[PDB]
Amino acid sequence: ADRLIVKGAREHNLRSVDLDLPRDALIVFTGLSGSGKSSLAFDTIFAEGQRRYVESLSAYARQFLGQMDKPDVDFIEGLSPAVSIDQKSTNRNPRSTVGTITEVYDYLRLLYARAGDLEPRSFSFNSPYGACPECSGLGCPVCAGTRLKPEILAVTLAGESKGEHGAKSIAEVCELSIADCADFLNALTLGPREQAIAGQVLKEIRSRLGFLLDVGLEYLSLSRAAATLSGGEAQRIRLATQIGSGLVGVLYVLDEPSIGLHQRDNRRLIETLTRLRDLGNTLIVVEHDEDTIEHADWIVDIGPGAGEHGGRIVHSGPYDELLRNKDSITGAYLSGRESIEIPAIRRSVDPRRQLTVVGAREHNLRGIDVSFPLGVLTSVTGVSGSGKSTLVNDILAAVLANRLNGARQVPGRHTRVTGLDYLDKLVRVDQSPIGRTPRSNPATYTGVFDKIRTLFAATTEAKVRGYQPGRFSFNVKGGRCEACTGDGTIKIEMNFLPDVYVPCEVCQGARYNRETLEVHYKGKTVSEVLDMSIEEAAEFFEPIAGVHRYLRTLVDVGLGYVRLGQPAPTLSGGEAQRVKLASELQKRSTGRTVYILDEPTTGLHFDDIRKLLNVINGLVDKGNTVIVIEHNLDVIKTSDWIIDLGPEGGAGGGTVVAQGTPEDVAAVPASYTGKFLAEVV
Amino acid sequence: ADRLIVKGAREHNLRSVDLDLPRDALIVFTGLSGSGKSSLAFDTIFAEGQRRYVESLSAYARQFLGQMDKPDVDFIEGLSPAVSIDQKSTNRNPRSTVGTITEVYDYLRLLYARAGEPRSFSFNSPYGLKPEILAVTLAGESKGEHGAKSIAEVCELSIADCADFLNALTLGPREQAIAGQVLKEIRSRLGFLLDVGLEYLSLSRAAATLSGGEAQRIRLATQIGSGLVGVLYVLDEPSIGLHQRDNRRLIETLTRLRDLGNTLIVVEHDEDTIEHADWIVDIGPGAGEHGGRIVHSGPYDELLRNKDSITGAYLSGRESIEIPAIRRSVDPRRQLTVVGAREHNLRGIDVSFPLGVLTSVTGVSGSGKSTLVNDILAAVLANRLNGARQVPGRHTRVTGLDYLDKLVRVDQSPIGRTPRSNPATYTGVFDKIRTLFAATTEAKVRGYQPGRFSFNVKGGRCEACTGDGTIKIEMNFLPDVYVPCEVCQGARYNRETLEVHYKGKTVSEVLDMSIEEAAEFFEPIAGVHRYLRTLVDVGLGYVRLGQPAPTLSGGEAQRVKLASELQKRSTGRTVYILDEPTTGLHFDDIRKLLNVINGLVDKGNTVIVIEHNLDVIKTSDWIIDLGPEGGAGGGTVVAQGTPEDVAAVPASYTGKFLAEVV
Ligand SMILES: [Zn+2]
Ligand SMILES: [Zn+2]
Ligand SMILES: [Zn+2]
Repeated sequence: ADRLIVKGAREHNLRSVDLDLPRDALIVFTGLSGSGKSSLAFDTIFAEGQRRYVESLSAYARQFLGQMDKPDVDFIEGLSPAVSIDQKSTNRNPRSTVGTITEVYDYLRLLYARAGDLEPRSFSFNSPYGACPECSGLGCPVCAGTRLKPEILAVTLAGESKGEHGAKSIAEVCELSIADCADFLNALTLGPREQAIAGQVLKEIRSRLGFLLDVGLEYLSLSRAAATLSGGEAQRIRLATQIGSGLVGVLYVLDEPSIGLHQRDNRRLIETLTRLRDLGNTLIVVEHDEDTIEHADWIVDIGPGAGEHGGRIVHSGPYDELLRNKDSITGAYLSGRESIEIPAIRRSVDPRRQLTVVGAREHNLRGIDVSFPLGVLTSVTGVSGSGKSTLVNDILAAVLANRLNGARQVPGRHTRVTGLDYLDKLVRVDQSPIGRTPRSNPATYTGVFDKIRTLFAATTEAKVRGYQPGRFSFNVKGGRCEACTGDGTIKIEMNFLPDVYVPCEVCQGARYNRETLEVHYKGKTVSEVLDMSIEEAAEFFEPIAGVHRYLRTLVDVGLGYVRLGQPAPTLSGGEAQRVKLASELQKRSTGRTVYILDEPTTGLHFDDIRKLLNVINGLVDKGNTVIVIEHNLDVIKTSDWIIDLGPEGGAGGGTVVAQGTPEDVAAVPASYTGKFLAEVV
Repeated sequence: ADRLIVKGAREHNLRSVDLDLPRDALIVFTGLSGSGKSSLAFDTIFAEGQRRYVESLSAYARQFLGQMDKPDVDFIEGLSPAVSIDQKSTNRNPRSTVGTITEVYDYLRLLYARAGEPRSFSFNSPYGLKPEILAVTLAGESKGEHGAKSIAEVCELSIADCADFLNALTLGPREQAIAGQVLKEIRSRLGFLLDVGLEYLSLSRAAATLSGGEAQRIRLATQIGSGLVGVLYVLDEPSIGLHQRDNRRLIETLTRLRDLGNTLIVVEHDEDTIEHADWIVDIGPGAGEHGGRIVHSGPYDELLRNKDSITGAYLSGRESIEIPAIRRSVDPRRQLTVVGAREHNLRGIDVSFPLGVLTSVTGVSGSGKSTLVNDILAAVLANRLNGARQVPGRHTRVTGLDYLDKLVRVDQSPIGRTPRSNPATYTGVFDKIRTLFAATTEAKVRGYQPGRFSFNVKGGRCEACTGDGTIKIEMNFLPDVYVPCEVCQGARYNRETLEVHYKGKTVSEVLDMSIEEAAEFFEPIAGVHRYLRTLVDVGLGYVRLGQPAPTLSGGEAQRVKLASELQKRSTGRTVYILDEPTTGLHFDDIRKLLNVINGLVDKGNTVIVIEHNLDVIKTSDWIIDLGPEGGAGGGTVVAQGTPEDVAAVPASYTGKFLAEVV
């Protein structure tokens, strides 16, 4: 029976949903932000699917797996081992490059060991043999950037230098040059009788190289540090690795593969996915992308709204069935019932109020000078990896924070920045998590927790118990649980699989001892008002106007489903970005202040995008300058000023392909973004 | 394509063989013992599959997987998740019962919690068998006990109906709605346990109170209960320790597992398994250097038509093991009879053993035949004939015992737990070879003593491996493995000792070289010639002379002990005890070992052996059947006498199978 049949998912907001899906099909999960799509996708399905097989690895593995909490499920049928790919894995290992994680570099070491003598364990910078002494293999002037020892950089296939620019293939930036060199120039160097001994090696190499080419990663160097890799890039090289693995029948759960992906690469990505299912695998992807939804064999919609309203199932069937189903906001958006109108009136670009950066020579950027209107919604486009985030984050944000906020951070290579007197302060709405500990949470982060604790101290139960606001603070020893030390959870080292939390055993996750919870304000204790969400907190804290100011903004930004007592690590990057944005909304919007956005459309439904654009429109209407980097066509057609980068990524590109209003960008044919925009505008 | 493809398999015996097999089919490896069946199957396909799929685990996994040696294979594709069920893993876990391993125990705990807390029902929690939990009753039968009566005493069938079907009609609507799925899972798992023919045993029996085959059967029952699709399963002679009646039932279980969506590869000498095999692959003729090839690859009929396959000849009728037309006379006066064997399930029966004759022990598995034969008989015989002080099983006494000189217990246990022991060390030729090497011009001009050439003596052995030839590096998630020492490259010696050459041969050279070629090599040396002749006769020629003890199978170790005791004067009377020597032996191997045993008994000696192989039984002149079933139901003599005596008796299942031959 080639069908996956499940019953009784109840993870967070799931009312025991029962599902049945055909095997070896393109399954897409969709819903509003926080509708539980991630729940079904990962927690209910992949956890069980992986763990069932991981038990079979050994008897000892079952013992090490028994300590975690099995998902709240009724029954599952037709299960097979599954592999998940996500952006959560962003290693910042100093001795890690692209070649190390791909493990392709070690294979080139093997090839140079055999062909060409040469041997591995001496080319590897992770070991002192290949580690240059002045940098410990990290990459110091003595090593001349190339982390390997100079002798290793010198030895070759009887030539001049397989090093000082990578080993003739690593620091080689574009994978096109690497592939051409290794496949043709290096292959023919061997002697009369080496075909039968190295052709299989070359075939193993170039197949993997073609795999990296297919996923659209033909630009970045193999010697780039892993810290310089985004979450989307990590998801991409993971996808390439699993494509090259060659296993058949494994399930795969994906979380928006098109993150940070230019509009041009969508069809190529779809092509790379389709052949994987043609092998005999099955794909389940959470997406808001129209094309992938159209090409998907099956679509499973999820309960309307998020949180309590979400967690249901709206649709389960073909794309036409989803379009017929009117209960799906996604279906309405796709079939045309819902859309976002292009603003007929665009904010006028001010030639005088014009920020400009000159001579940005950092990395692949060719010292280009770009001007940005002030007080007008402006967007930055361009193909993936063209360094569009590079100049912005390294140079512009750093300089603006140095000169306006007084921050001490080193900017990238550039000459200088014009003006800047037209704005008051820098706003950097990053996508990094709010906090790295369960102690940090939206209540403490936004400071509302202080107001709640002070109000709690001003209650009858607290004043008769002599409980200070600190007694209601899980962060301090006062009132917190003696086992969870206020976290409410205990982190457990899990040896090979990614690390997981377990709930506290004394307070059962209350973050407090039972004595502190005896206080009640409006019938809610500290914990009771803690786990109760912001959307239902809006009506609960209406009398407290000061606290109401925060929750109003968190409601406006569309985060009703989120929990105040939800730990910061459990919050996604986009959710943390929204938390920072709404906290900034809990301020006095000056007439002039620059707002910086980094792909805010992450993990948002079309209605969520329409909600957030309404929020940001008011902010721009304050005369404030807003800048955002995006690949979504709707925000491109909505913004009044758009500047395209490229036309290539990495070393190729780094120049201004086009700029101007959406009409201006669509007029330019050299801009791929303009090519996709002309179809709409 | 749904076809496994293999190229360039060279590890150990393999001579760069290339394979191509269908997927989701039952394929059986066959050949002579040591032809390369176990090596080729496990070491290449299972190792490759498991290693490759563990590479798809996490970043921390790969760095710890790169340490072990990659297989000597070129080009294999069509790979799928790997699971092996073998008899190697004999866990000693004191707090592990049958139910816990098969995970049904958790289901019973949950069911009794919902119909009485499952954690309070287990012995691994401070809440919980303690007497207070025994007060909880689910009276599906007249008796309601959470394992106190169900798991403790009544075996698979009885616990099954009493706690799954009797209470299936005494369950209230709330208990039904709350635990029906759990009870149904219990029923399905118990049915699977019934199918594999493990019905005889109770489920509270200790984990350690099992054989390797019993542990293997628990393992494959767990694999049945896992419910995964698309995983190939490799089996290592599951028919061991299993009655021929259960053979077809086990075949049914494997066929249902394959129909579930899996593929199966089994190395077996069983005729029934070969006949039931969808595909059969034969391996190069002979063992050792002679093997390592491919003879047949196709249907069973193709193997029959293949005249180059010894297994093909045996199955086609060209080769067979013939019943001895003349049997040794049973002497009623020479008769050793135990009395009152109350140990385990044995119901105090008295069993008479004829002397100066070939006798085999039969009966369905688990009926305590091993219990009696080892615990009572072997311990008593070692106490009185060898003087060893070991406690025998519960019995009264044994008649006679004055008709034999000493006990010869040939156990299947491995020769040694460490590479410190090799065949040369065990058989004693290591002293002779060391003295011979010291008696050379190179050794005497180097001032080298016999101990210099020893790997257990510091002088001469490698300073890193101390003569082991390998270094152990711990494996975190997978079982620990050995990687050879790089200082000596596994030579177990420093290079300063390897310059000595007797007949132009160094210590490591003659160590690696097998006894098969050592037979002609040490022909002038008659003293070592007797030893090598005994190994050749027993059938260990293809084994490496210096092969480490851990790299030796149980049957090979038993054969090594048999040859070592064959390096002795076979008296007119001495008892030999055997424990299923058929393990890992082709029909021709069975025939030659039968010739060896016939020669041994022809010295007037008395030999006893436990077996399920019909050829061994039919050759045996005297047979005594145990039964009627295994476990507590059983432990009584169903029949005894000549092969015709047992075959005539229909109550004897072994007699039922023998009546077909006789
Ligand atoms: Zn250096
Ligand atoms: Zn706690
Ligand atoms: Zn060594």
